[PDB]
Amino acid sequence: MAQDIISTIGDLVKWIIDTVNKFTKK
Repeated sequence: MAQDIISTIGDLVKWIIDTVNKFTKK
């Protein structure tokens, strides 16, 4: 449960960091 939610938020964070390092906000 909490570990899987945190792991999933980490996986979202990977995509946010990729998308950020690409477009660091435009």
